[PDB]
Amino acid sequence: GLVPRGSHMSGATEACLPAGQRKSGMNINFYQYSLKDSSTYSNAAYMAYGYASKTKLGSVGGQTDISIDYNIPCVSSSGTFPCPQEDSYGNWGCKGMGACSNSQGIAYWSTDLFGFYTTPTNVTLEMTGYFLPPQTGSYTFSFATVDDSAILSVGGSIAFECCAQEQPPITSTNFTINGIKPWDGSLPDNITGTVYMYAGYYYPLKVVYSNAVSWGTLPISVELPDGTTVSDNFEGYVYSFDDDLSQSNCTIPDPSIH
Ligand SMILES: [Cl-]
Ligand SMILES: [Cl-]
Ligand SMILES: [Gd]
Ligand SMILES: [Gd]
Ligand SMILES: [Gd]
Ligand SMILES: [Gd]
Ligand SMILES: [Gd]
Ligand SMILES: [Gd]
Ligand SMILES: [Gd]
Ligand SMILES: [Gd]
Ligand SMILES: [Gd]
Ligand SMILES: [Gd]
Ligand SMILES: [Gd]
Repeated sequence: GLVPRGSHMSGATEACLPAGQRKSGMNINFYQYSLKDSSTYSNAAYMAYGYASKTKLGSVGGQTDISIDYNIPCVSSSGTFPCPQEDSYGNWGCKGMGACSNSQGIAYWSTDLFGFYTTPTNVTLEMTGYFLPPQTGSYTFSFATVDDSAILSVGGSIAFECCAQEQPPITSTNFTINGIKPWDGSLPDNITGTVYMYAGYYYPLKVVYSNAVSWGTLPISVELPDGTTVSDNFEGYVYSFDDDLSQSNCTIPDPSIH
């Protein structure tokens, strides 16, 4: 009577209440990933944590604008311009630019991914932060498409451990969205994963994304309990906290009864 009974079979997603100074945005770490390696990123262990065993290239913090949309250059008669993938044709040209003289299959350097100078043709990145629901209820995260391989995980001990955002990745493969590139071809669009969330709790959020060749795409959305959709720009929803491994009360295993 007096209190709610709590989610059945302790099924609530673990959340956190970090006591430190909140910073807007997610942290992005970048790791080496080999041009044309179409197999490493097809393994769950790699996408959950193995990526951090490869050389770390760099990081940028405070990112609220998180969708990925990387276009290779077309070296054309009029200069070098990024080619939207749907405008690529033949062997090859880019609509409105004529024939492109450069290879689709080499590494290209760009600051497209969050202003960090790297090779978006071949890289793995890890986005970490906390999602703050403004409303209690069911949230549906989605990737509109995945080019090449990606996962999204939400929850304490699933994305990472509360108040330990900056630690080496945890080994959980219980993904909220599994957008891992299948060994055999495959992979529909609008892959989705739902999480029930309680307003005002901070939910660890990890996205791991990888590309082996040319174009890279990962359009990230969330549908709120109120049926509206937030896409690309998660300002106001995603935050970072410096690690505090000594904050004893930081983990809230069951927000339904806290
Ligand atoms: Cl370009
Ligand atoms: Cl053309
Ligand atoms: Gd964007
Ligand atoms: Gd932007
Ligand atoms: Gd972009
Ligand atoms: Gd960009
Ligand atoms: Gd851009
Ligand atoms: Gd952009
Ligand atoms: Gd844990
Ligand atoms: Gd690609
Ligand atoms: Gd809906
Ligand atoms: Gd944009
Ligand atoms: Gd730190």
